[PDB]
Amino acid sequence: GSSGSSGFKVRVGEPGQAGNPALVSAYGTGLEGGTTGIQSEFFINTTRAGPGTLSVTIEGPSKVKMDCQETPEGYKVMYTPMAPGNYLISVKYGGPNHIVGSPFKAKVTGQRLVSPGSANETSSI
Repeated sequence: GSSGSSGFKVRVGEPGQAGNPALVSAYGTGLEGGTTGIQSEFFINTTRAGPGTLSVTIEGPSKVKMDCQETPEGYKVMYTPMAPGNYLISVKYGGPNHIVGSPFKAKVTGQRLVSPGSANETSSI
């Protein structure tokens, strides 16, 4: 009996790492939809791109408390909407060039929440 051999000899013809905004990926449960009253979060794949700087902006008819934490995988973003409507999430990296998939157009449903408030402060003027 006998057999043959098979290997692979190739040289690195690439720089390896290079400012690539496209490589940047985003996924989670917040992008799935807009849940008024629930806190959603999504991970930002920045391992292939690099430790480079990043930016995250959210628009809409009703502002939202945006949060950002330092993670070993990239950057975590948590936002909880209070009012329904059309929201937009921009993701920039390296420069003004946006990443693949963006902008993100998520639709938020479920009438606003109910809570005792709407109190006007004194000396409004």
